[PDB]
Amino acid sequence: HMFELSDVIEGKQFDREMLSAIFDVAREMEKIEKSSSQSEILKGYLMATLFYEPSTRTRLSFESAMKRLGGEVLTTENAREFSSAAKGETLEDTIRTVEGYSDIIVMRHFESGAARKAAATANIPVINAGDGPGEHPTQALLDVYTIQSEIGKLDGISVALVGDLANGRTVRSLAYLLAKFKDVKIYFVSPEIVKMKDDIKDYLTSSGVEWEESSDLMEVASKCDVVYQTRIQRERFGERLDLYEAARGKFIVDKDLLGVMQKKAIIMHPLPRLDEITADVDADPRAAYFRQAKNGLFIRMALLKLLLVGW
Amino acid sequence: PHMFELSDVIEGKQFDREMLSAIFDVAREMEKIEKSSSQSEILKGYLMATLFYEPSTRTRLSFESAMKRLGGEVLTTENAREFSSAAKGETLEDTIRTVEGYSDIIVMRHFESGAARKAAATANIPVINAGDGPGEHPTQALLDVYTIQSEIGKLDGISVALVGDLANGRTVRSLAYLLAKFKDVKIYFVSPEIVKMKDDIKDYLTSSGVEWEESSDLMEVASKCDVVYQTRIQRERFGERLDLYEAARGKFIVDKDLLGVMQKKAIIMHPLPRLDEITADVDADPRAAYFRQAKNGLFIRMALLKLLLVGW
Amino acid sequence: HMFELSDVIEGKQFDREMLSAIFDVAREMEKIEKSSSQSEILKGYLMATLFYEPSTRTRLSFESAMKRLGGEVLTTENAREFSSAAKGETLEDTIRTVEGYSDIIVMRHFESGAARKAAATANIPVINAGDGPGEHPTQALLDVYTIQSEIGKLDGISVALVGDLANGRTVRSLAYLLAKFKDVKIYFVSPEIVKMKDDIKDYLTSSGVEWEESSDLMEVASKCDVVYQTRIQRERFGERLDLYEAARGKFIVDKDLLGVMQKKAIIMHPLPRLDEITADVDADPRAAYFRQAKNGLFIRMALLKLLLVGW
Ligand SMILES: O=C(O)C[C@H](NC(=O)CP(=O)(O)O)C(=O)O
Repeated sequence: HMFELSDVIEGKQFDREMLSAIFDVAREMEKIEKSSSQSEILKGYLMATLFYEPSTRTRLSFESAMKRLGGEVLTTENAREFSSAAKGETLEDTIRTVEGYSDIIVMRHFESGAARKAAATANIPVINAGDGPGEHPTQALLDVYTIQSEIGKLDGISVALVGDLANGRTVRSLAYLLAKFKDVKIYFVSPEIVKMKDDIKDYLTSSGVEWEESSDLMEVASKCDVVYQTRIQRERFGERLDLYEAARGKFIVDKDLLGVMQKKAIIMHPLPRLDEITADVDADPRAAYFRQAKNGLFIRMALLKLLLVGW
Repeated sequence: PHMFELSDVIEGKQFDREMLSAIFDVAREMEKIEKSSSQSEILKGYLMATLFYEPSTRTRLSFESAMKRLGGEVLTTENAREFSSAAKGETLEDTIRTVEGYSDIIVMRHFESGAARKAAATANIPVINAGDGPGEHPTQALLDVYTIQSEIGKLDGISVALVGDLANGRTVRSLAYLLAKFKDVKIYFVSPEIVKMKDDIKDYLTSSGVEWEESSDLMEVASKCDVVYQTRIQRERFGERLDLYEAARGKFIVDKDLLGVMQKKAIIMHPLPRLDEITADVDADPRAAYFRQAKNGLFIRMALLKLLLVGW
Repeated sequence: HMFELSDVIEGKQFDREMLSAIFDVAREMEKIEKSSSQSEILKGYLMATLFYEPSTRTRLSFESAMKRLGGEVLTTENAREFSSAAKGETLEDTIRTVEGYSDIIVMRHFESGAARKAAATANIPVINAGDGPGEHPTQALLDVYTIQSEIGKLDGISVALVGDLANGRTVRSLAYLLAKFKDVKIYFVSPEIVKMKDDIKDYLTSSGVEWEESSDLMEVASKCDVVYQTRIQRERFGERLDLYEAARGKFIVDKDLLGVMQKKAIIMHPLPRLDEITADVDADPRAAYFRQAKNGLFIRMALLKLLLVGW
């Protein structure tokens, strides 16, 4: 039976029941990945990757997912220089060409809106691996799955979203999906200059999600099941050096922060990180960001299976 | 069963009519394999090494897909100038001798004409020329002729328009060369005056029994042809005269008005990539064949890999 | 039983008995590679490559080795620009990410010491494919295998190491392995600016290996079993292109040099070469550098097999 989605492009394609069913499949994929026996679920299928921006986690997890299921991969790892995009070929022409060689396309473009255009052009499934600074739906899926896996529930949780909330596609998209669950509380922890935009705030309010803004990470972290960290780039302060200095050292996950957190809470980060999570934190079992990346393998295995062979 | 008569695929002149027709029959067999649900194991155990010194979408990915659709594997070198030890200064001959130690067939797109021939002479395994700088692109010519046969139903007795920079055009020259292997073919040359087809092709066509005609009226030509083969006007060929490039670029466009004069079962081809020389409108017409053409490259390259590695 | 090494990082990890046993495995891998049947020894296993500097032989021989054994490969063939290392990600974060997708990591880095750091971080085997101008243990293994194959002995051999010794991660690791044999003599022949570094000299002296510096390549070549030529390592000279050009052209293997060498002696070179072996040498049966590179396939097959499935 076919998967109801023809492409995986944006968070709004998913409802709670679909998320639960996908997560069920991802748990089965964990069993497959831990086995000694090579799976042949996707034997005979080919994935074409089209990476127009750099990637470590999303590119390698999709390729590993395909090969762990017995499929194969045709990679284009830097499309703007190594493909005929370098000769001016449009996205739509690239898609209509590559679909002749493959059964599914995984694309990370440089412009928001590209993934939807690719899906509309292609007659094979497309997965958005990051749409420039826009949607990154499989990151949001693996983030929610990781919370469920680590905490054991999604209803009734408290999540701190930390860092560049105004511009951060990962925190915005995670908030969007968490709103499909019940009794969720979200804390928006950031300097005022990069606070969460009103579109997400209004959506959470309409969805019955309680939310609170704070600039006090130490206070918030003691009350949360999940601290989900992102960086605030220096450039986001613009010429306001005063605000950069006022925020300095206040939005970092360090050993002192772990000291106020609950024993069963976790630290998440979509990666890559820089110094906004210190290396000491890594030694704590609650540091979940590498387990989170591994969960992307299982989620992407699930999606490849569903899009290519269905339920 | 017998050995393929070619040890390498380097240039159009290696092919005669009989060989072309036989390869096209193998390509039709490969289309049946590619459509099947069962994974082929014809090339299980064989390894292809790619060596791409210039960018590619169609040629690189179709060869890799062809190999994997037949059950073989691929070792890719996707930007050889930068990430291979050619970046350290290595000669082509040393690269080829090295890579043959790891692989069973080499597919190479170089930037210098004559590289493919030098690679075949060095290697003791088959080499396929995936484009040779200003030189030949033989598998493109094979897939072009195959596409005409598949779309029109015949090669003898067809009319083909070749459009663009004909003076420097690699694909139009090689297509003309192979079409001359068939009978009662007529070719129309449509180009800006500055980049007309060179005399070497004109004389070969007349010598080979192909009628040809130059025209500056694409609307008149297109109404009389089974195939309109469009190409991209490229800046590099105009040297330090950007003004001449811009003048040439606008002249011969395949647009809705041109499709409106074409025959009901004619086709538009283009080796790709295109810029604006085929408008987006044309894509909506069933006669726009350039994406089917690219797909046919998969079947042709499957056929060549099979023939070169395991024979007829 | 399990292989006694958990990673292949440094020449000093190998003792004489281990080298002889690895060479026996490599001979079995040669039989596999020459056979018409596809091996499935490593079916189900995935190798991740991480190449932060260019490579032809090391990269392709490892990938070919893995596929010839029936495994699969996830490539990052330009990690500095095409992975998230371009965004500042530390090596330790890259390793902990990639290990979630793979069973073994093969890494070439531009910084000496990187492979040992990776091994200390990863809970899967790591193979050093070259760590800056530091070491290159698998080149050293294939080099010693080649000497044994071509000369028929390692004890009592005389080896000339020629060219850029200072920066030559090849000759550094090779020196470490040659010291495991008896009655060896090594000649160092180089421009003064790139003479062998003191760490290697001190190690050979402490191991009882005779060594001698000389600037007379014709004299040295006439009395050696092996003349091991190298490329002047331009990428290690930084901005000192004056010193780079001064170091070239001083020591050339040409027909005149072969004319003074013994009939049983060989020329080796890890490759690529530029001008330092003339093309007319290639026709001489003693020119062993292409056989050497082929032997790398068998040695790397052996290491992948041993690290993943044991003896
Ligand atoms: O590059 C050299 O000159 C020697 C040595 N060469 C190799 O390992 C072969 P490659 O660089 O093609 O992998 C190296 O240290 O990288």
